Amino acid sequence: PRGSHMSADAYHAPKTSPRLETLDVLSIGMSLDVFRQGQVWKALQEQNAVQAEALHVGSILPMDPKKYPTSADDKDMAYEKRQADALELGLKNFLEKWPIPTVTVVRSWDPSTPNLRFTPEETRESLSVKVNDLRVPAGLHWHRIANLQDGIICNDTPEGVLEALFSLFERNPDLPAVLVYANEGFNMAGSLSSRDVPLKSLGGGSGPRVPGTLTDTMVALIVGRPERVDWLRQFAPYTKVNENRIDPEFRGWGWRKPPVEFRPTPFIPQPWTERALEQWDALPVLARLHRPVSVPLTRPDTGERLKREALTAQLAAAWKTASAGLRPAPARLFYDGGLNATPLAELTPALGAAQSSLDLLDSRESYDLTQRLGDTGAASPFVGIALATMASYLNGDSSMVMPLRRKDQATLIGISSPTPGKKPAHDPFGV
Repeated sequence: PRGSHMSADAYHAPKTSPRLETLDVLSIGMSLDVFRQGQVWKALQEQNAVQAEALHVGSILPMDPKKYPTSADDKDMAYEKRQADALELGLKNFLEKWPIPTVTVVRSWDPSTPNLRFTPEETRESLSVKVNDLRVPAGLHWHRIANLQDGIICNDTPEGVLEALFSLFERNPDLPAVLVYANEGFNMAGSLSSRDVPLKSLGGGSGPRVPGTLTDTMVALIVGRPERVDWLRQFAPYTKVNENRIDPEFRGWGWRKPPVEFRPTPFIPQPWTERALEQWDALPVLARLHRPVSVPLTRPDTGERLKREALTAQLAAAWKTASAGLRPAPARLFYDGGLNATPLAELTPALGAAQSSLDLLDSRESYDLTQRLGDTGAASPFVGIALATMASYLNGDSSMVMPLRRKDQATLIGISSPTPGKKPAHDPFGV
């Protein structure tokens, strides 16, 4: 009835969204060279246990050729297994039978480049099918992938994806979750390359590790606003339970129909079964990802990089803005300047001016992604988010991630625990 308490409750998806200041990290999957999932974070903490100074921790990548692939056929096979494992790790416990809106992230690719190894049509098709196709080797037979419009990202520095996701969630108030699959390694650099670039110069082929080669890195990152499914809890009791009870797919209403007509939305095309909401609710929020802060590092009049002291002040201001809303203040910094970089030359004065208590010389507070993991290329900001999520979830504390590979810009992404001060009983980052 029209003016009733029951008509007050929502039987439709939210029609508006406020400005969003966080997204929830719902799931992480990661492969990084021979490591998987929490093994990367474990290896970093073991570095800190043996070496107190961040400057001397070195790289976790095994150098014993017996412990990593060296033949070209083994490297190709390992790359593909790393891809599948990362998707499996990120999705195995995530809602099935719902089209997951998906962003695919790889490194930069210029389609006008002469003599490409693959045609632009071949490459665009390859990128478009990549994540859905990985469901087969990953064993994700009931999961569903819905490529987002303009969701194929080719960018050496793709950290802008996170701010773009905030806007996407605001523009689409029904959207409850998005998958970002970031995919990096020699195999990508090679498949995007021109025949005028020899593959060996990118570190490909048979042989031991050479310096500068991209680390095989894949990150499955699911972020969302889980409250946005609450309106579906109205309809779930009326949905028919599948004969195979653990199958979440909606296959119609039961005998009793819901009191209000269900109206699908772009991202909620069908009502959700009780099994679906069970899968949704069983996945704990791992962290809050806070709205990124980006700041230019160049002068607008000359276009040159800010001078030493102006750069410190600019970065300090960005840190203050990015860290203000973190409870408590960051316990560690993950940052990445890429290869042949010394980012502490700028970071130490900047965080000092910002009066941060972090000691970036302390290996327990200070993580240079390229130093410790090799060059993770386009996956780097998602590696940072993944490790920050693991650290913050397991420790009930805050982290900061700083993509610093652009010389003209700094980005700062805060990561907080949803229950700070409380560590979880179960570590969910096993393999």
